[PDB]
Amino acid sequence: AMAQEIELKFIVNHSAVEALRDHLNTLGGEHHDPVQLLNIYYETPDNWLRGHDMGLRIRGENGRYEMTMKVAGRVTGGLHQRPEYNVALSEPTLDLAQLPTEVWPNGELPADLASRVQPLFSTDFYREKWLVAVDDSRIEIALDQGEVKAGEFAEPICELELELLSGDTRAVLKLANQLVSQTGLRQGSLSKAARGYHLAQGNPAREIKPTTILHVAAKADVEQGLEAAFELALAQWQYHEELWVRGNDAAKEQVLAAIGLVRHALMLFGGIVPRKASTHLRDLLTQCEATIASAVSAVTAVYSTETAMAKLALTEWLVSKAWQPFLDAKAQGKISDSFKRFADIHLSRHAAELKSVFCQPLGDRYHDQLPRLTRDIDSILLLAGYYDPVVAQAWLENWQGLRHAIATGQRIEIEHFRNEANNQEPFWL
Ligand SMILES: [Mg+2]
Ligand SMILES: [Mg+2]
Repeated sequence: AMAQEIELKFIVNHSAVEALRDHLNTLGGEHHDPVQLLNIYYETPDNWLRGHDMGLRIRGENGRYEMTMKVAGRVTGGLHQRPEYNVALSEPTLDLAQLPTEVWPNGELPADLASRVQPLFSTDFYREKWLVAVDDSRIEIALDQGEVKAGEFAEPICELELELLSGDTRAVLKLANQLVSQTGLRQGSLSKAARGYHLAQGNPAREIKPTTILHVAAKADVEQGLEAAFELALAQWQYHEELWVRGNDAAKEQVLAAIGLVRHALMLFGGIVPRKASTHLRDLLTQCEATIASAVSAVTAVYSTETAMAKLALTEWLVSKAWQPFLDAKAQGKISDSFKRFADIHLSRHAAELKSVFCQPLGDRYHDQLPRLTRDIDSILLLAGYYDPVVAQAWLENWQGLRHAIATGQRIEIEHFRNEANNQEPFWL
C-alpha cells in the first residue's frame, strides 16, 4: 500500500524567523544545521497529476536523489494528511515503474505518462531541523526558507512544518500549542506543490469563493454532517485569510463570515453538542474577531496570537472530535441518526425564523436583523444539500440578495428581495 504523511504547516512572517529559530533552540531536541533541498516537480500539458490532487518530484540533497509521489488526502487548517511513496534514486531520472499500482487511479500507469511529463516548477530552499519527543510520539520540526519557481514566476518560501514521524496526531497539536504563544505563525493550507502549480499558470490573482450549499454523502449520520460543516467553515477561513494576507482587502469580510459560520454551526448542532463543549473555543473566536475588526494591517491581524490561538483551537476541536466525550446516551442516539432527516427538521425551523422576521417591511430597522438573517442563511447552507442544487440555491438566492442589500443600504433592492423571498415556497419535505 502507501505510506501516510501527517504534518502541520505554518507560514512564518519574514520578520519573525530569527526569534522563531531562537525559541526552537530552547526545546532541547536534536538539531541539524540548514541543508539545501533542490526539487523539480513534473507535470503533463493537460495538468493530469494536478487534476487528481497528486504531486510528483525528484528531490536532491547534496547529490543524493529521491523520487516522491504524494496523492489526494485531507487538509484541515494547517494539517496535511496525504498518502505518499518515496523511492531512492541513483541519479536524477524518474522511474515510474518503481511506484506501486495503487498510486494510479486506474491501477496502471498511463502508457504515455513518462513521455509527456515536463519539469513544471522547482522548489529551492534551505531546511533546518529539530527532532523532538512529545509523550510517546516523535516529531521532526522543519524550518524552510527559499523559493518556489515556475519559469518567470516565483514567490518566497518561509514556513515551519511539524511532521509526525510516529505516534499520535494529538502530540503534534500539543507541540503547536506551545509555539503559537508568540506572533509570526499562521496555519497554511497550500502545499509547496499547490503554490508551484499556481505560479505555472502565470500566478493569476485568486478570487473570493462565496460559500455554497454543503453536500454530504447519502446515508451520512448527523456526526458526519457536523464534521463536514466544520471542515467547510475552517476551509473557508483558511482560503480567505490566505487571500487577505496576500493583498485582497475584500477577503477580510469573508474571514469574518467564515468565523460566523463556525459559530452558526455550533448553534445548529447545539441540541446534540452541549454549549460547554465549546466554551474556550468561542472565547478565543471573540478575541480573534475583535483583533480583525480593529486591525490596521492584515499581516498584523493574521499573524497575531489572537488569530493563531483561535485557529489552532478550532483545528484541534475538529481533528480530535472534542464533542464526543460530552455526549450523553440521548445525544449519541441523535448524532448517530440520519443527517437527511435532521436537516428536514432544521430547514423548517430556520424558515419559520426568516418568515416571522421579514414578513413585513422594517423601515430603518433592517440592519439590526443582519445577525439573525446571516445565522439562518448559514444554517440553510449547511442543511440544504440533499435537494436539487438549482432549486435550493435559487431559494437561498433571494435571502442572500436581501442580506447584501441590507448590508450595503440599497432601499429598493431590500424591498425587492424581501418580496421575492416571501413569495417563494419551500423546497424540502
Ligand atoms: Mg512538507
Ligand atoms: Mg514532510
